Amino acid sequence: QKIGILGAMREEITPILELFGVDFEEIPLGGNVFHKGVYHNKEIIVAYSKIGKVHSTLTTTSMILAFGVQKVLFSGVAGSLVKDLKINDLLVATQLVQHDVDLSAFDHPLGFIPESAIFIETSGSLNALAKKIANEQHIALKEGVIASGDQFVHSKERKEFLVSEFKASAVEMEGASVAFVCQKFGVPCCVLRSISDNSFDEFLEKSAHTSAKFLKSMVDEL
Amino acid sequence: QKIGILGAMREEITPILELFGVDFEEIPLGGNVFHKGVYHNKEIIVAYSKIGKVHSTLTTTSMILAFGVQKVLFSGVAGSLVKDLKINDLLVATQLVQHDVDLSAFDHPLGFIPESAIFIETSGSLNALAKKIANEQHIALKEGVIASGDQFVHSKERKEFLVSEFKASAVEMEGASVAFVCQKFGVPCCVLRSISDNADEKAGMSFDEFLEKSAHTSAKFLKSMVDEL
Repeated sequence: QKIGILGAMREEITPILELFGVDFEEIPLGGNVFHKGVYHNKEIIVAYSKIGKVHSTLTTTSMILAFGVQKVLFSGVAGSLVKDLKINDLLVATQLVQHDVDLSAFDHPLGFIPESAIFIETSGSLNALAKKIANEQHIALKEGVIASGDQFVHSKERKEFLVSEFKASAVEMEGASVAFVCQKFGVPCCVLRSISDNSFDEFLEKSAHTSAKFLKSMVDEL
Repeated sequence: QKIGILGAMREEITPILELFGVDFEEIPLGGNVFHKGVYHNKEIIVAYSKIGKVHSTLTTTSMILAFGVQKVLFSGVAGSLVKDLKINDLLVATQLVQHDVDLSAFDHPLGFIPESAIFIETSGSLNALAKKIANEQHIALKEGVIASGDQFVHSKERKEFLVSEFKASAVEMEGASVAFVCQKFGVPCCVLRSISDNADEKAGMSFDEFLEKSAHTSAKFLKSMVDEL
């Protein structure tokens, strides 16, 4: 019943809270703010992830430990790595990878850490729900691997590495760490991304509002 | 009180559990196992995070939120970036940076993330305690900057960058994230490392050879600190 909602764009949080139309208590924790509301007999906890893998790991672990969320939906933007994945497309992550993990000094494959795995899994059930919602709304939902790392990726060389090494379709900075924490705690997680590059501000205000609606649509089925 | 004691790898906490010599209850949570014991009217919670920034951020958050630790002492091994830090030498990190953070595309300095800072500080009180113990026990203890990132550094070129960009004295993969989480929760943190390698082309070999001894060196020092708390 307890549902966590994370946005990688801080600008999306208010649209989300407003759309749900219930009272949210602001609860400070670990230098972030978590918004707690009750919506149709569910606790809904909403937060901005903050930027990068340490911030987003902290936020997600805090959300799970302090509030006991049982499912997590994570919205945000991503850069495309493939020609067919265009600006404004919606992408659900089937798997994620931390693209900047490198223990090659010990002859490990890139992306791999001992006692872990290169690829991070996401929720089949939630992904199918996102697909159901997109289908109903006649939105094309694309699926693929999302690569995340603490660098903003822009060079052709690095983009080609992401595609060749990890078969990544898109890249951003928080998805993998959030999905990772959820996996460690046995919490179903869905990572959804609007493709923002292949006006930024104009793109964002529109994208943030449609994302809020999409997330609520999912929660209304949960 | 409750004290959290963290390493990144099993080899880094084995000597810790042995040195304390008490019974530990094993408690699973979030993919970690926490070892909970009582040592001279202190509750100690010991775990290894597994390697890297996400692992260590997660485990530190668990120590604080789930186990209520009031201080965190991190013990383990690191690569030296300076000639005065030799294999087995001890360093206490007074500032730490995430050396692999790069938002330069947004015209931010390297290491910087919005709402944060390039350098994170550790506990003045605990660092002072470390320095006093080292002096009293005739142990060399350097104080300096540790750079942390999700790559195990093993190249002269990267070492030079770390020194020139961040004035780092040593490099590893968890310190900055642990110290960051502690700061966000107002929990004193001390990061101690013993040198296992020179972060160069032979770093993997040196690490394999010296992990056990260096891990022990840091662990024994951490124990001496807890004995003073």
